[PDB]
Amino acid sequence: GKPKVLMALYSGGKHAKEEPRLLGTVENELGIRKLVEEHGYELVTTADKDPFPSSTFDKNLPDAEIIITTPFFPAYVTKERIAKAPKLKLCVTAGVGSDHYDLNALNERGIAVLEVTGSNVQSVAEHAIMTMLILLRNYGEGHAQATQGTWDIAAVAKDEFDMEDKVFATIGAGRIGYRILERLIAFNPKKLLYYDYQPLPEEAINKLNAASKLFNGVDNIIERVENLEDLVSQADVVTLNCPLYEKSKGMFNKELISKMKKGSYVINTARGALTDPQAIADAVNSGHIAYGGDVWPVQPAPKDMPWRTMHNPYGKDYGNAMTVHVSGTSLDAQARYANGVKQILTEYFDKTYKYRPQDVICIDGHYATKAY
Ligand SMILES: NC(=O)C1=CN([C@@H]2O[C@H](COP(=O)(O)OP(=O)(O)OC[C@H]3O[C@@H](n4cnc5c(N)ncnc54)[C@H](O)[C@@H]3O)[C@@H](O)[C@H]2O)C=CC1
Repeated sequence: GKPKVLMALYSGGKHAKEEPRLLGTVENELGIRKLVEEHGYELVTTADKDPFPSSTFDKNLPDAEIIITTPFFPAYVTKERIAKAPKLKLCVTAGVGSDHYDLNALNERGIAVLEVTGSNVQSVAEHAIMTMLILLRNYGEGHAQATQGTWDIAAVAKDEFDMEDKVFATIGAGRIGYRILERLIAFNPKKLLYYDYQPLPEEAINKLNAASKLFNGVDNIIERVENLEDLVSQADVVTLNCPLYEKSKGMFNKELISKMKKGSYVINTARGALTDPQAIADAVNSGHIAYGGDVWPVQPAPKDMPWRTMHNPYGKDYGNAMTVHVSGTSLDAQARYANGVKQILTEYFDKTYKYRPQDVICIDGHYATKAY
């Protein structure tokens, strides 16, 4: 009877009653209901996004003009689902990361795909650093020892290392990847390596070196490596900070992992499909690497997903730092991307269409950025 805004968020349950700041939940609807109903649209919000095609999300596709998803609990907007939404015009991401859309299928229909770029770049950077510290310093066994009542110092320390004088390398030096490099300077790394299809800005290189000089009296800390297999070969820690597209899917396979040093570390706070998931679990279970991160290949992750029971040979709490996808949905980030979805909808409803250039991933049938 009215044009539909179709929104898929994660459930809040009792959590939403104890925290009004849980804006990114079904119960609170990002606080866009007043704006949506002010423009005569219907707002439908569900956490029921799986399975295809019997979910509430599927059953509201026919009349969906706007679809809002969130990457931490993403309704996968596939070719099949696009074909059932004949009046779809706009897809908004409550957050950053639009891998859960079939962007080429949306381009063939001339669909606009909008993110809130930057709303969690610092939130993810913190999560990557946190994961680096947790793995290198063996917080897993150190925290375990405290919880299970023991005091086996040697069991913790034997796999406990300092961040200092380690080689850190990022695959991707974008907004997030560079912010990790910044937060690594004061930890005094041996070297900071990076890999990107483009150079780091002139002026970004000097900023990092300026902090290395200031904090640690070391110049030339940042350095570009051109061969991916070289970059991982020299690194103690590698961070994935690139988006998921066809050429990057599966890039972290058995061949690349095994070209890293034993006892190295892999951090992936970007997208889970950047790895070969079984190759990661195998290398963790064999002790070749430690792995941590918050992004998974399919979200929600199956309960028998190998990453949930990954652990180095030393024990269950070694080399494992998985969390569910939460880094970009911190309470502070939720306020940012809730407001960014509101800005995007206001521009669309008022037919002004003067979206922030960074927010646009796809528009008028062309990928309007190199952010894939
Ligand atoms: N875990 C979370 O909560 C979130 C995760 N992400 C994910 O991480 C990605 C990082 O994006 P941002 O840094 O925010 O934006 P961005 O605009 O800087 O995009 C990432 C950058 O990485 C580089 N890059 C792209 N493809 C690459 C490849 N195949 N290999 C190496 N480098 C490559 C490019 O410089 C690109 O601009 C997002 O696209 C998203 O998939 C980002 C936001 C939230």
